[PDB]
Amino acid sequence: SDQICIGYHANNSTEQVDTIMEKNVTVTHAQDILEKTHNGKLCDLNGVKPLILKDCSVAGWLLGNPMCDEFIRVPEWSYIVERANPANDLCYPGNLNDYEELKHLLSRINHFEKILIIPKSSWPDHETSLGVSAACPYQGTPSFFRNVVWLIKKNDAYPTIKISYNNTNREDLLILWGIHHSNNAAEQTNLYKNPTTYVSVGTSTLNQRLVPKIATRSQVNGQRGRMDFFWTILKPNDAIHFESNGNFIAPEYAYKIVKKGDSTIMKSEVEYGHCNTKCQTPIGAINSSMPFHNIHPLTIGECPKYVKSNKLVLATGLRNSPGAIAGFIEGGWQGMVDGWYGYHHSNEQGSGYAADKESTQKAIDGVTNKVNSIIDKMNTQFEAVGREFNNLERRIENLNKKMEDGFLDVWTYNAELLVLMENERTLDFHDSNVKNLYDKVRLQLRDNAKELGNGCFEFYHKCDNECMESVRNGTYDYPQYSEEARLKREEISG
Amino acid sequence: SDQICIGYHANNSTEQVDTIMEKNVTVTHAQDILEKTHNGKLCDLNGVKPLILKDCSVAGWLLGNPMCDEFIRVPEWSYIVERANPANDLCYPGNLNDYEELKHLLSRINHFEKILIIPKSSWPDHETSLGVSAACPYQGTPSFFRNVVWLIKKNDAYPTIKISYNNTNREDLLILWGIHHSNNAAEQTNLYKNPTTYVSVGTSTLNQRLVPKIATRSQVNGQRGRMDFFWTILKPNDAIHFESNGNFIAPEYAYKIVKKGDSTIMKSEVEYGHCNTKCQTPIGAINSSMPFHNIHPLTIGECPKYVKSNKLVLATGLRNSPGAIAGFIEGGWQGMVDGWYGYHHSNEQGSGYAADKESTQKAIDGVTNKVNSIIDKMNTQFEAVGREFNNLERRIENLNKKMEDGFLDVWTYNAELLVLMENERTLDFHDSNVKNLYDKVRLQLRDNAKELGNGCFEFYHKCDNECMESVRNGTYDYPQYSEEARLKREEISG
Amino acid sequence: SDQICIGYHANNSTEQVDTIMEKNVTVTHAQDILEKTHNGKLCDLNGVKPLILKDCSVAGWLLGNPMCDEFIRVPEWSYIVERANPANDLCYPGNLNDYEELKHLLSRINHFEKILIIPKSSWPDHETSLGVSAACPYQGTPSFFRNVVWLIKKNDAYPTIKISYNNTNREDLLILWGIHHSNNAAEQTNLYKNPTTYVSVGTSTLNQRLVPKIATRSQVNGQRGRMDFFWTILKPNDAIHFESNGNFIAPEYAYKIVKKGDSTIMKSEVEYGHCNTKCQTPIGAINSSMPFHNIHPLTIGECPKYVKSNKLVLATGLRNSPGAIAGFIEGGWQGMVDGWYGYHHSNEQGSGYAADKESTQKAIDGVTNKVNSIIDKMNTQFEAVGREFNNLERRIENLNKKMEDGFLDVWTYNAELLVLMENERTLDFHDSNVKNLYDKVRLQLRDNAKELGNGCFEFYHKCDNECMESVRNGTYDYPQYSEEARLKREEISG
Ligand SMILES: *[C@@H]1O[C@H](CO)[C@@H](O[C@@H]2O[C@H](CO)[C@@H](O[C@@H]3O[C@H](CO)[C@@H](O)[C@H](O)[C@@H]3O)[C@H](O)[C@H]2NC(C)=O)[C@H](O)[C@H]1NC(C)=O
Ligand SMILES: *[C@@H]1O[C@H](CO)[C@@H](O[C@@H]2O[C@H](CO)[C@@H](O)[C@H](O)[C@H]2NC(C)=O)[C@H](O)[C@H]1NC(C)=O
Ligand SMILES: *[C@@H]1O[C@H](CO)[C@@H](O[C@@H]2O[C@H](CO)[C@@H](O)[C@H](O)[C@H]2NC(C)=O)[C@H](O)[C@H]1NC(C)=O
Ligand SMILES: *[C@@H]1O[C@H](CO)[C@@H](O)[C@H](O)[C@H]1NC(C)=O
Ligand SMILES: *[C@@H]1O[C@H](CO)[C@@H](O)[C@H](O)[C@H]1NC(C)=O
Ligand SMILES: *[C@@H]1O[C@H](CO)[C@@H](O)[C@H](O)[C@H]1NC(C)=O
Repeated sequence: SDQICIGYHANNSTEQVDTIMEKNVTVTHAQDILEKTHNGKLCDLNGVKPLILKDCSVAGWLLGNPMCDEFIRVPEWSYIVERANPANDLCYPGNLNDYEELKHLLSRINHFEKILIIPKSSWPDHETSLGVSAACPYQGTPSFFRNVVWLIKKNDAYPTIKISYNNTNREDLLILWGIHHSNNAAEQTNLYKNPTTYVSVGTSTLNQRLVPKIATRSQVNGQRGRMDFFWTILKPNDAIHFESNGNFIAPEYAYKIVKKGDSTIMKSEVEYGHCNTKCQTPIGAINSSMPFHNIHPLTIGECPKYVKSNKLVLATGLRNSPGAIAGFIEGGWQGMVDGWYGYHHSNEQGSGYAADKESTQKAIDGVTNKVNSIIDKMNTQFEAVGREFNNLERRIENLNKKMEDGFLDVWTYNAELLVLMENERTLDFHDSNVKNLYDKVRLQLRDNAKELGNGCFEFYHKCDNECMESVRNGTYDYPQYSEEARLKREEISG
Repeated sequence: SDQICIGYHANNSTEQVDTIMEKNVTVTHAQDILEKTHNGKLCDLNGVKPLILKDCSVAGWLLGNPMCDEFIRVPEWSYIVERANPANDLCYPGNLNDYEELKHLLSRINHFEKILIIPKSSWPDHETSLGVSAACPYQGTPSFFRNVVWLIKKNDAYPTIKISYNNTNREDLLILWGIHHSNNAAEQTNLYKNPTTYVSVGTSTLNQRLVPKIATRSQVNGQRGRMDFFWTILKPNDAIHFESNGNFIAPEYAYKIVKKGDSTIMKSEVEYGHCNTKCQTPIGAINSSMPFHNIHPLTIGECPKYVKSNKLVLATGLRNSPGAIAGFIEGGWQGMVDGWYGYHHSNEQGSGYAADKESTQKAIDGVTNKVNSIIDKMNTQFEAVGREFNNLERRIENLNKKMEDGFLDVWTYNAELLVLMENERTLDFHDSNVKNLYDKVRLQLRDNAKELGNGCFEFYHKCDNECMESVRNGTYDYPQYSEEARLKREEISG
Repeated sequence: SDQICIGYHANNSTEQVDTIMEKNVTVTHAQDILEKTHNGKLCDLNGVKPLILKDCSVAGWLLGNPMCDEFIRVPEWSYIVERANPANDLCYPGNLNDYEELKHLLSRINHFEKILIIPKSSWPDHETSLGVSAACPYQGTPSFFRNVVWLIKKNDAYPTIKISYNNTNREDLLILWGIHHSNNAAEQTNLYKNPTTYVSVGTSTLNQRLVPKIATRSQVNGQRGRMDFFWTILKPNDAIHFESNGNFIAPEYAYKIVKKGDSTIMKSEVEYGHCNTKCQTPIGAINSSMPFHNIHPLTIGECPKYVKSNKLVLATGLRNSPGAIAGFIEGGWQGMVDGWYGYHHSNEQGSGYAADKESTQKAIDGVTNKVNSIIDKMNTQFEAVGREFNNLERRIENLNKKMEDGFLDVWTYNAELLVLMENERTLDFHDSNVKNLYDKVRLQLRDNAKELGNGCFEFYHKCDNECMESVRNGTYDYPQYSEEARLKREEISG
């Protein structure tokens, strides 16, 4: 007697997934949605190269530390790369005011151009070539920051400087200047003539007065003196006014600056790779559409959500053993190779496996749609994650840390449990589809066949391969065989 | 050829929903939980009107910029509305110290009353009516901030001012004063007699000393001088002590202030609408119990969660085609109008429809309960979202931006995937209810009935319409009919 | 006549759960995953005791308010406990600079040792014991901070102090000093001889100059004078240099400091309980593996996620009523006691209950695994939640408040909806298991038994207890009884 059986795909896969109720469940196909790979390279960000200060800090680069070795200034960059402890930074010891805000402002710059705004010819009554220190050596000779001029008395006199510069360019000007804290009255009168001095700086918004602190300090880079640097953004058609009778570190060069987007400073030792990316980490770039990653927290760009997890494996295929699906249908079919759910016939032209095209295709569509929903519903926007707070801003640094940790906890929990729940529902989806197929066949045949209890029906008539693929194609004629079935059904012993 | 069939509700609805596995699925009823509408108006917040500063800033309003409204009498407000760039703000150029913290303090005030604390009679040895400037015109002629007094020398002398004020009121006092940075020694001697001057201010907590910075600056509103203003909160029974020999901008009016909660500053040009609301946005107010909205991020009040989404549509009804639904039941019944699941019979009396009332009521209750759970479990508390950090606080503002973006991403992902998953579970719930109905009669009928294979049953006797409503009301009597059925059953072959 | 029935566990439990579709559903067993209990004590944190300042503030403890203990007996601590308003705090009025950052630095200290760095023998030409005030009582008599020295003129002279201290220890040194703001020229010359004075402090990084503000102030603790204190971290092998000609409040003691982690300051009056914990709240400690709690927001340690909820009750057992459960199987069996799903048989030998162990064990395993997944997938890391921003940092405090509120909203919503959805699915899981068991038996028996419509089958042959235990084990011998069954079936009809 001919029979027809309902079954499902099996294969050689050893891939495992977890569900909310079961762990280490072998399946026929799975997919990780957690991005774990990076190119180990520093790349352009959306087509724009980073500004890689390799042996210089932002401060030394800006002021023109003569000990920083190379300076092919670039007119635009997407982020700044410093390494962890730059060797060259403020050769003469001191400070750059509002340094962290300045670095954040310079993180991403649309246009950057160094220009000469006050040449040394502007100081006819002051010495312009002796403002030089062994703390800032160039090629064995004492020197100084190149973009600023350390003015010194001339003929034992330091006349009061009163000068102004109008920003006649059409871009903002980043301007830097400084004041020198000398060590004692003798050094004060040696460098400048006047013992009590000041530096006044004024713009439309700036109203600054600095007085040197002549006091004992510890030696740093061989110097007990200090130099405090300050900066401003001079808008077009505004003028900056300087006045000073000593200790003035005057601007010489400044920077035309056009700023649009923001970014941060990345600390990294990885090397530039002539690549492009939308998501950069300090150990490499990420090219991924996945919603989650575990590579590094300090990312710049449009990145997946950072989670603490080793794998996020969604089940795509069926339960695999290399109620349905290991219930009343005892097991899977390695023999069925071209589908997920299908049939196995046996008449007397032969045996074979044949996949049910329609339910297999709709289950594949549904599982693919589920994966694509878990991926595509993730909103990813540009974010720049750095560490931009100083030693006296640790409360804000802790606020940021609590924010980062909270978002990591939220995303980790949500992703893990989403994977578990949707894996369990995918396996149940397979179970219900298989049972629905068995019932579709049961309702095509009714009492022209006997249920055998293992997923198979036994025909009360002969069912040729046209009758068989008519059972698969949805095309079984019950009233036709109604009596070939009738007579063999009542002819049953025993 | 008598028949009875199991079926479900259908209608003309074209509403679509998405599930995690299927897109654009038409259903009989749906409900959006995403709020997308606003009244386009600025409203009271929980019964308290906002302080709408027309074309004036908080600074100009507080100090009494003469182009600012002096006849402003709002003793209470819930939030402040500024325009993007107010025209009237510090007519005489300069600064108001801790301006952003002061605006945050003033965001929501329970009581606000301007009072005279130091009358102009208090300065007998100084000129009180010469402190007037073209930078602060009233009706085109020179004037000054109205709540503060620019004291000028008298008879070429400026005696040292030593004055105090004890807060004998019962509320905190917001007190403002200032110092004038003159331009040169000549102007210094012209306005005040003394070349070297100061302003000292003392309370229980304040210990302030201000010295004028006499230097060259750029012209702003026609003035190269500056005025730096400062403020304090004088607690009841505490006294403020002022001392100065020049450049003093003395208090005249101050503000009794009672604060019982915070809010923020809203930037908006939308107009007041004499309305009330629990959630205000810069483009309109929101009246909604929904858990999510997509109108605007900078909201004040008890608002739904802001997400980046165009619709969040939950399925309430069933799959609509204008292992059950679209499985063996070819389609739904437009004819059944008063329920979700039910029956359709056809015998010699006629055909008709009857809904299974009790499973229909339980499905409606469950779907309504699911919608109400997705809505009611949302915790919504008061939050005030603004932009309160200045140009040199970009790191903190980026921290706030990262927080807002992270919460938007979290809520968007969670809402989208919750809607998808619960829609899939709702549709499967309908499928299971219909299959359970197909089975409930099958087990009431057993071998008193024949399965017909497309959702319909065949009776093994003819069953009057009282027997039918016994099949539906749960009380069909099997030993009643069993041998009328068995004798005719043993007769249909055929 | 012989029968076998499918049924499920019941008991007398009245515990209720909610699902996303049903409220107040009685079940056989439930489990709350919300931690709600605390031990009402302040405990060690991961083995490290807290530093409990009793009625002293960090300022009074550090400077040595004579009413404060030395708190030298704890060399390490995990967090600091202050009362809401410490009584002993800066007895002489004034300020401690960067006080909040200093408290954050001192929140958790790995090693802490008070050492003498400048003994009073270092001041041979200054008075060291007259710096005493009624604002700083010891036993009702005027005194002063003990770890700092109020230097006063000697023989109507105050020679210029120039002193240095080299950090010859191998840990960082916390060093504090101050300046005294006198009230008038007469008091200035009375305490120090020189009318115009200064204090200069220098290290490798510090470059500070302080000038006294001689001005009129309000009385605080009976004094109109003030004292402004400052602090620095002197790194090993660096030296601090002090210079001053008056008003100098000089250091005597300092603190060796070893820091390895941070924390926060907890405000609490609860007492130390000689306990240990991983999560501390201001009202008691928490010992819990649960993922959520509702006890208190200001926690320190590895805590559950704080949510706004009274219960998060997951269903573990079955639906209990003292589409299977209440579908065709009318109700549960109080009589069946060692299983969840099972059978009830009746033949010649007797009637009894027998659990289907295999489905019972895997359902128990799955439910336990679901609970353990909801618990274990929670990532919990160390966090310290305090209130560390001052009266002029309300914008940052509001940013932190918005972050905390946002995370509470997220966690509350997610936990509530997770419990609702997983309760739904657990109940549906039980129903599906019962239906699968009924189908296992139905497909073993086929036409050797009649379905009875209530969960029971009636045998068309005699089924002894071995035949019964073959039906339970899934291995019923259909061809063995099939022909007796067909003959008795053809006999009974009829
Ligand atoms: C910095 O330099 C610019 C000049 O490059 C200064 O702005 C200039 O101001 C003059 C008048 O103040 C403008 O001239 C023209 O004057 C007639 C008056 O009859 C007026 O009708 C024209 O529309 C125009 O205003 C000149 O265009 C303008 N230049 C620019 C580039 O705006 C500026 O004031 C200087 N800043 C300081 C602080 O000195
Ligand atoms: C401000 O004024 C009030 C009184 O107008 C002062 O408070 C009084 O202080 C004396 C003690 O010296 C008490 O006997 C009175 O009962 C107080 N009066 C009130 C109304 O409280 C207060 O000290 C003054 N403050 C300052 C800084 O001078
Ligand atoms: C400050 O203290 C340090 C610690 O001893 C001194 O550094 C040592 O100096 C001696 C001699 O110069 C060396 O042999 C040691 O190797 C140094 N130790 C370290 C860790 O550097 C330092 O010289 C002291 N400075 C002063 C001015 O006394
Ligand atoms: C799951 O499999 C891995 C090996 O691939 C094993 O290390 C782990 O312990 C397994 N987990 C359980 C719960 O059996
Ligand atoms: C769903 O419908 C919208 C129009 O209502 C259409 O734009 C969109 O492409 C449709 N999506 C699919 C997958 O058919
Ligand atoms: C659930 O039970 C509690 C008391 O046990 C009751 O207060 C509450 O109203 C009940 N909920 C419903 C929906 O009946």
